[PDB]
Amino acid sequence: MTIDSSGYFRDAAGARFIPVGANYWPASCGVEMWQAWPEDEIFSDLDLMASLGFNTVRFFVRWPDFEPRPGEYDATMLSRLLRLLDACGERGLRPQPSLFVGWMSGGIFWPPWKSDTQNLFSDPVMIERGAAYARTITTHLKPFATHLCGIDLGNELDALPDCSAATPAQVHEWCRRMTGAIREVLPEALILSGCDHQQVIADTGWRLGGSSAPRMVPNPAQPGIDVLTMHGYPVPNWHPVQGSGLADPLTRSLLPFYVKCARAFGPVLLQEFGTILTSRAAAPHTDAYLRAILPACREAGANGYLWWCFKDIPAPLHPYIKNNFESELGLVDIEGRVKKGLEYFVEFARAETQRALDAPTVHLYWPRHYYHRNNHRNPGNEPRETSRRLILAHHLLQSAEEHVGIVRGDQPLPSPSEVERIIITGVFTGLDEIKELHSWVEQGGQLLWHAPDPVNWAQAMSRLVGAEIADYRAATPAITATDEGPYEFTCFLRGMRVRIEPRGAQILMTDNEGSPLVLRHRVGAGCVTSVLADVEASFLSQWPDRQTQEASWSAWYAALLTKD
Amino acid sequence: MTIDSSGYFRDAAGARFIPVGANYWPASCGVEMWQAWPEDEIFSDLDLMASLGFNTVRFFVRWPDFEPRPGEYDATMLSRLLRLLDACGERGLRPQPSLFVGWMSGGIFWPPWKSDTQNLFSDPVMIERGAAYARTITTHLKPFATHLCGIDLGNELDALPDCSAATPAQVHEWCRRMTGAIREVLPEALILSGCDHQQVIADTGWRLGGPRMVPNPAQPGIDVLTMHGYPVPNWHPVQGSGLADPLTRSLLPFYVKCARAFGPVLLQEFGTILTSRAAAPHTDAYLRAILPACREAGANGYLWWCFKDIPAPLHPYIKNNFESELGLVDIEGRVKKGLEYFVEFARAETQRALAPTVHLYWPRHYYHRNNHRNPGNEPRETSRRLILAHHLLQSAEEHVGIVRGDQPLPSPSEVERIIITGVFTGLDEIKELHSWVEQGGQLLWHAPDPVNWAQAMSRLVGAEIADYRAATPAITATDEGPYEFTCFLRGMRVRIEPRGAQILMTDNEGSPLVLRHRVGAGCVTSVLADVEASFLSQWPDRQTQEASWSAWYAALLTKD
Amino acid sequence: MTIDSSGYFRDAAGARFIPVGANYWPASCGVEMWQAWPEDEIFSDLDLMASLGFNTVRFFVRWPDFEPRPGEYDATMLSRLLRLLDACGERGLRPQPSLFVGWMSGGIFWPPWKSDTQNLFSDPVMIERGAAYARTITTHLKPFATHLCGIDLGNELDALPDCSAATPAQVHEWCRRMTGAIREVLPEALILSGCDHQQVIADTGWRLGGAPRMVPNPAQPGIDVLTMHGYPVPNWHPVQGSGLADPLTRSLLPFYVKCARAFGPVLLQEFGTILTSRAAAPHTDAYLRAILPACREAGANGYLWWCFKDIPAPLHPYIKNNFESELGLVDIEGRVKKGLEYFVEFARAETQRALKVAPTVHLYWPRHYYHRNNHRNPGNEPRETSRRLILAHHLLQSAEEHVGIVRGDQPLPSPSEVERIIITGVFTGLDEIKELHSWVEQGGQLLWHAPDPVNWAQAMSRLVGAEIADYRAATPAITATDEGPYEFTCFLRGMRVRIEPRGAQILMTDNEGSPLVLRHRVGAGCVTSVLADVEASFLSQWPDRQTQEASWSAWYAALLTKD
Repeated sequence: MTIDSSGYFRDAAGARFIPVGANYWPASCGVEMWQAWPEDEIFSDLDLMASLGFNTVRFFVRWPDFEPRPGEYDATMLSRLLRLLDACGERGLRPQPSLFVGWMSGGIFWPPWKSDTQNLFSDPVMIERGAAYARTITTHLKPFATHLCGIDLGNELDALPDCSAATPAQVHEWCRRMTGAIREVLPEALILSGCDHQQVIADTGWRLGGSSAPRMVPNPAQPGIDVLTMHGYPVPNWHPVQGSGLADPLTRSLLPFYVKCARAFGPVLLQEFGTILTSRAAAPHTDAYLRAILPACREAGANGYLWWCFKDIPAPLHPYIKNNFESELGLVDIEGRVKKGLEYFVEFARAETQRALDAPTVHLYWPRHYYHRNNHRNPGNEPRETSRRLILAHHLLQSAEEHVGIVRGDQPLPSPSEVERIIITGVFTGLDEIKELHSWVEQGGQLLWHAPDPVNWAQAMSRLVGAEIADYRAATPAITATDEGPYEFTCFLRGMRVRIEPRGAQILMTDNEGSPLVLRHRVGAGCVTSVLADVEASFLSQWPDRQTQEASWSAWYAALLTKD
Repeated sequence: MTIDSSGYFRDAAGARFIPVGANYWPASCGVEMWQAWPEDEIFSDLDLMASLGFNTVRFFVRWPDFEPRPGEYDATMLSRLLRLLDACGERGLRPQPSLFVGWMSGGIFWPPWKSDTQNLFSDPVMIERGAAYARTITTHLKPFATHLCGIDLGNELDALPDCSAATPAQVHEWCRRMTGAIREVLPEALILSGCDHQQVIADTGWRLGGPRMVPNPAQPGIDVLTMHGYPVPNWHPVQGSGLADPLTRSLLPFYVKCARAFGPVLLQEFGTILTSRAAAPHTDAYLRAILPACREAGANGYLWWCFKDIPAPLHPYIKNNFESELGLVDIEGRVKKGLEYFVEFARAETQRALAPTVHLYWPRHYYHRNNHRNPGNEPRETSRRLILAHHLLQSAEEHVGIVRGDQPLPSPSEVERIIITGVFTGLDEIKELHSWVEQGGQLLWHAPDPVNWAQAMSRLVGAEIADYRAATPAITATDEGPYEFTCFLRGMRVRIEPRGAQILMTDNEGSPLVLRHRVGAGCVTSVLADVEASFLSQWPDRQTQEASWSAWYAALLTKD
Repeated sequence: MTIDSSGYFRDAAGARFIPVGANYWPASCGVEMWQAWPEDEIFSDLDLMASLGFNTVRFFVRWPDFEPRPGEYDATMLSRLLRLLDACGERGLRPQPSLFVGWMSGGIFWPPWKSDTQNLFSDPVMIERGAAYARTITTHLKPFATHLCGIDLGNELDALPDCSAATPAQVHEWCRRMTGAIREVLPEALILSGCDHQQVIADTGWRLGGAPRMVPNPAQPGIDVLTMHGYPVPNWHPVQGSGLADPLTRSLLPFYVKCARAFGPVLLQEFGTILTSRAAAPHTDAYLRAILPACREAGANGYLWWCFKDIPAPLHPYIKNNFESELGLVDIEGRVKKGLEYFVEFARAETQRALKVAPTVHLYWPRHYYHRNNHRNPGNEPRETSRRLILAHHLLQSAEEHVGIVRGDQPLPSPSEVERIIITGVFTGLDEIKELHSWVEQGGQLLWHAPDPVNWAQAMSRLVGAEIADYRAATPAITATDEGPYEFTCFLRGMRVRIEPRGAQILMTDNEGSPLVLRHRVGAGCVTSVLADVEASFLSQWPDRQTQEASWSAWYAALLTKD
């Protein structure tokens, strides 16, 4: 099992395959599966999966179950593991076993010999016990090595409180150690991270973006990980921009946007996706939601699709008691029937696996230094702040009917024949980034620069924007108008506003009190359009008036975008 | 002493005893009393307390005075304690001595061998010296065991910063050790926590709601719960307006009701803070409201803070000089004008020692720190909503109680009507609520929670979620006027489709806002907005809005 | 050298000396100077400084270059350090070396054997390694003792993350120890802290206001000369000004200097315009002509610009904070940039004035200014306090007052020297209230914005002239002076009290009747008390500054009293 050059899974025989299926816990016992072991129920569920066309099943090796005392592995659980691996094989399902679990449905399930004082990532004993546990489980997977769908490091390790208390360096080291332990048994295994969208919207230490001989791996900030993962749900307050739900185009753009970011750093599996609401009343809306997000996730480059989760789980036990929405996430009801509203996933999965037998018209700028914790070279970017601006720009550009890509500022910029238009959404850019943006613009790039950064505004930025800072001025709102309507910007980058003097640039727009607000500067073959306001922040500050303002928000980008 | 079946003190004679009196430091020296020891002034203050009809005095054994070096107790201080205890008995006053002090009047006073890096609850050495210090003092109290009004563990231990750095489990264990230590000497002593209202409005590890049988197992070895309360606007999570404000006046009875649901409650500290002659018409009216209300909430005793004005020009009265003017009596030994009703009240309660129409819902999981079964409730958030609803309902002439969700719901004969004020409820609570509604209960459910909205919640509310919707304001009207709700639970709104429930009110865009659902013999009225948080968000407009706020509950409340 | 009784440097001959010059890194390499050592370029930059009339240059001994391994001091660096000191004396420039660097231009540069888990101030190994580093470099300085312009302890030690993790007592002891180490080698050296305006606007442990060797500010033991740094950048201050042209922005640096001056001698060790482009030239010129005399009037004893050269070196930290690349005084061809020539002129005038050898209102600096581990502090915190001080200071200057600072941790000067005091809603303990009572009785004129209810007992009642009858809803208070309406939305600690007079007169009421401003004669003086948080209310109206600011100045003028 291997990942091909276009980021797709390949089986031992070198044919491509698209993982499709479900994350799994039995209905009757949820997370207690290893203890309750309702084997007829499990095998009947695997039969149901196979009959729907699924070719993979993600399941969780719950660590306390398997190592109840330090170094003593439960032989009954290991035998149940082997029975499961066997039963999936005979039914055409490639198991995707998840080791470090850990985080699950609102609970946290660790071995009793780990105290809350022992940080999963940094504690010396936990590192050793974790490595031995990874090697032990991998040993028991080795007889199935060619029938796996990768080995999942753990479930949403970036959601753990332990991420706040361990340094990024320590998380990086733990990941190296746990992948290395797996490779002491299966050196060629495909390992997935198991992380969710907090890779994009927070700094948990689980990062997209390093610079690389340990192993050839696409994302060196996650050493030893062959396949990046993305998880995503429509719940409005699980994201830094609050959408309105299943019918909202903003909400629908979130998961494809996350996949697009991940895809820029390596192959990406949509390892978890769900509607959360799955009742009969929700059926018209969940159906339309799925018909939007799944093809968009495909176009964004996902290499596989696993629903959360297979069955409703009426088990009256932790953590389904305190977060009872977790009890009704099944693709399938009690009778083994696909729930009204969700059938499209079945149709899409069958389409995708028969498939396995263009272009973006604008790119959002991902800054060279994205994560802030212990980053001494970062000019001030923070994931939650950057990602709020990227999410909204991404959605509003798609409402202007643009095809939106991501371009990486920590890599040389693609020549303007590949990436022709770049939008910087008020993120902070260092000297090297400016120089490269200059050379890119010189060969013909069209740059739309929202709120260039005064902290990095010296000679280099002045020659690129085409203007010098004459003085600061009060950060009071700027009111203006394009040819389609009026605009008011209340936010400015770092809370500061500047008075500029043109030094090559033309004044494309002024505020209503006469001063320059949008500049336009031609530099070699390209053209820099700079806006002296924090556009995305201003729009986000007027979120309660979203209904009536959104059309003009999106019309803003269209008016200012130029073409060679 | 002993605590009877109804939560009141009993003396050796088996008579009911209602403690009435004051917390005490001397005027001339304040917290330095054990060092300065003005014995004549002290004994004369004890005289005046007795002449006023008091039967209890609360005073503080200040640990640094008694244990200036580890394991070395200061015999001079112990002599002084004996003289004090003797002087109280000779004068008719039951001493309530408070051990771990500690926290006092804006200062913190620990022995000099307790480093700032040594947490009081979790440090191994501190725990052992604490147990040893508690035993030692209880040894010197034993000669008076039949004359104490209980032993007070310490003053407002829940207010210490150490509460923040120690886990709830470590606080629980410290409480078990120290009460266990006292009981090695006086196994039958009545022990009191000494805690204030932060038991309700914060998670300090001093908790209402979970060996020798105690009423409140979260405080192991404690016999009598305590409550402290002052009208200061910004000492509470809802800003009242002071002595004349019915909201501020409802705060202390509210806290007492909450504590009373978990066990017997002494009103161990209450005061007006403002005691000047200019304040006198207002202190008089405030005390006339809260003392009867606290009685009806179930307080079993009343101790004023504090007995004398304290002009002592020393720490901590220099930096918080309002502490210098909390006396019940001036320096001429006269009860301050405006405070006299407390003497009248106390006399009345010791002479006599010879209702709900709706209940507020206290969630099963109240405290968040290291609580893995908690669906999201935090004391400050929950108490905010509870304080406001309690006050609004009392303005609607309702007599409000508290029903505990961590215990089986009483039948609708006892508790007929329940309001859930936008708190988070697990599956087990929903199932128990549904069973209680089945038997006739009337449920007013403000903001049923999407995170626990699956099948059980849908059958009880009588609707399923069709989708989320924008969390924009909901405007509506009852038959008495308009309403606007800007706050929703977890900052999310849902679109519902009915499945058995009627639509009672819509927002002015047509979509359902309030539902009403007959379930068995009872009825669930559900509001799809965070009602209490919305009102609280309109706090600047309280004066013009408060009337409709309490009208809201009156409009929606169901009776059989 | 020595500091005289007025607060000014004096050379060995006993003649007054005003440091004027620049902070320096070479343009080609920036902070890598010790490693790159472009000596020809360095020595000609020193020529340039002397030709401009400067007498002092401030440079930074970067620790990791001078001790790459514990206990082993690089000898090439020590020889380069020596050649640099030679070049300064050979050109009339007094070197001011900075030892603990450390913090520079948005980067942090420590030796590699210091891990990030080792706090500079509290880690025992770092403490002892630091003292040895101090003593070692001081030893290479003492050949030049009579030619230094003091020794600078470090650069903005108070900006370090370590300040948050080390207690104030730990920072205090570290400074005791490091100054002690310098004095082992040069017992009479002039030592400077190297701190900036965070001394005033935060609690970093680097504080104003505390047998040891007598120093002017005991909170910083062993420090002979306090330092101040100041830049116009709007969001580097707790009150957001509008830039080079904003009187508020221009008042900040003098305000910080006046505060530090109330505790000891102050060197304007860093100042700059940040914006130095030719487009900025009209505004830098005007900003410099304002702040430089005003800092002289505030008591600064020297002036060092940041920094001498533009630095295009494409290396850390110029890459992430590229504004740091264009702070030079002179351009690439070596001429003073347009808009900045006034500093050279002001420097030459200060040289001359030194060759030949007014406060109408005082702002109340509370007895307990810093909050960390201060058990006697009634609740003052530097950022809150300085926000109100800065605003009041600027507004009073706009009403054409000359504004001083009076220290509440010292006996109050008699009304002959300090006649009028303004308390800008800060928290006052009992001992401070009695001292204010005695001062007013002697004739003091007190304007008391927001007397603190937490300290409102009998002493405050007697001084204010009123008692608290009750709290009241903290809704806004609307009133009118003879010159316009006012609305106050902010009240101290978010609480509002209903008062009852007891000797005071009701000077002003709110538009619903209740007292708002009181006046109370006490002995020969007079207390005017406002029952609203004046400076916070004005700060809450910052978006409307442009239309509102004049009425804010007029508020102070209306209420200020005389005999």
